[PDB]
Amino acid sequence: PFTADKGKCGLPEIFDPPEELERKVWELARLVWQSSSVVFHTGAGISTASGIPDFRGPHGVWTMEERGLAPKFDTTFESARPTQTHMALVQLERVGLLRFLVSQNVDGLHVRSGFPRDKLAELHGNMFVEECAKCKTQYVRDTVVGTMGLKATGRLCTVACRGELRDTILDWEDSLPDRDLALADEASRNADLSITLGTSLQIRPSGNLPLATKRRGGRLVIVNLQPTKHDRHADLRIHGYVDEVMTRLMKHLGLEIPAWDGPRVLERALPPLPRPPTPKLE
Ligand SMILES: Nc1ncnc2c1ncn2[C@@H]1O[C@H](COP(=O)(O)OP(=O)(O)OC[C@H]2O[C@H](O)[C@H](O)[C@@H]2O)[C@@H](O)[C@H]1O
Ligand SMILES: c1cncc([C@H]2Nc3ccccc3-n3cccc32)c1
Ligand SMILES: [Zn+2]
Repeated sequence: PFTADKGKCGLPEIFDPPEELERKVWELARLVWQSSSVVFHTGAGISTASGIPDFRGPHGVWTMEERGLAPKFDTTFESARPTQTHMALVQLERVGLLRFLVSQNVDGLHVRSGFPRDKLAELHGNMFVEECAKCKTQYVRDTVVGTMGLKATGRLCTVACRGELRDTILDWEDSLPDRDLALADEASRNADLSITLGTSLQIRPSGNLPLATKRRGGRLVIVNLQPTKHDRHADLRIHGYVDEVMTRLMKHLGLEIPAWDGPRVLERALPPLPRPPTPKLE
């Protein structure tokens, strides 16, 4: 708990130079066009551009602790806005280019961006979400739930119940939520393309799910500034800022990144929207 293994922290960042970065984001578009079933896997790195530090980056939570220094937030969790990345993911799901989204983040931003909860696995929990110990019903709150480690928050269930409401933030010894992990695993096994964004892939089983795609000949793409644990298994590794990678990708796909309306919760995915026709890939 005080000696939980925090993995490798503070590894040097890598930056693909611009022409190589272009070429790789073109190839990623190519793969997205060719695939039947795309699964995205996100970590802390997709929220750094909103002011939330990561864990293992050069100024990440664990990295700074290791050095005796403090992480820095440039926002609260409540005032944080979804990044260009987050909103790109919303659009890709709406046009049917994303089958499923697996996230390690507890920051609540995928939910608050309006991404549909039924195509999202929140493997490590959500700091805005509490859960009734009796009936399992979830409340998505507008402010962060004050506790971590699956503790009673002090509120009760109002289902047509009075069960104890508890946080959904897993501690080190807590096993992952069964529903989310089973769905994430199914999705990753059935995918022909897994794309990891802003994760170092060091936590298991979370960080191992993208490798399940390699199973039936799927492709694996890794987008990350640092090395990751599974770099050697990637078909493509793109070393650059995830917002620059995603904006370029959307531009190749002919998709706009949509406007955020402010915090919103979407339980169930809407009907799919029209999308550009596909290029000929010779
Ligand atoms: N703008 C960016 N663009 C690209 N990559 C980025 C950017 N910002 C950061 N990175 C990369 O983003 C990566 C983030 O890696 P880590 O910080 O391990 O986060 P995790 O989500 O995999 O942590 C897993 C769990 O572990 C914790 O204990 C919690 O439980 C987490 O849920 C780095 O490798 C950065 O170089
Ligand atoms: C996601 C990214 N950076 C930091 C966090 C941590 N923020 C935080 C800040 C203060 C108290 C407790 C927490 N916390 C609990 C789980 C993860 C966090 C989450
Ligand atoms: Zn209940």
